[PDB]
Amino acid sequence: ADLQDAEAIYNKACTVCHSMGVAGAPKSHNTADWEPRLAKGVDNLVKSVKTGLNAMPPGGMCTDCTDEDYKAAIEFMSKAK
Ligand code: HEC
Repeated sequence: ADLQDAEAIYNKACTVCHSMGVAGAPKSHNTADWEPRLAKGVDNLVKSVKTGLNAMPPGGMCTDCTDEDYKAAIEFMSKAK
């Protein structure tokens, strides 16, 4: 839609599952949900999201979304998933 704000990207996109924790989704704010992700790194997730997990659409429900906004959307929450 528009990647003018990393907040607006997660709050428009990662806002159906991760907001409340639906479809078994990992919480928008956690430490133990993010710990096992921050063990390997960060980008390891930006690839998974752009790829689409099982319950996730291929491309994190995005289209023209650049790593700057994508990573910023992940890092808004913490710095991993
Ligand atoms: C449902 C409609 C989802 C939307 C929209 C997004 N995500 Fe998601 N995510 C969802 C589920 C059910 C899960 C599975 C949890 C698991 O067991 O792996 C996830 C997982 C992720 C992960 C991986 C977490 C892990 O521990 O491996 C990441 C990195 C992640 N999701 C990021 C992410 C972002 C940034 C999204 C918006 C661009 C997004 N997800 C949308 C369900 C859904």
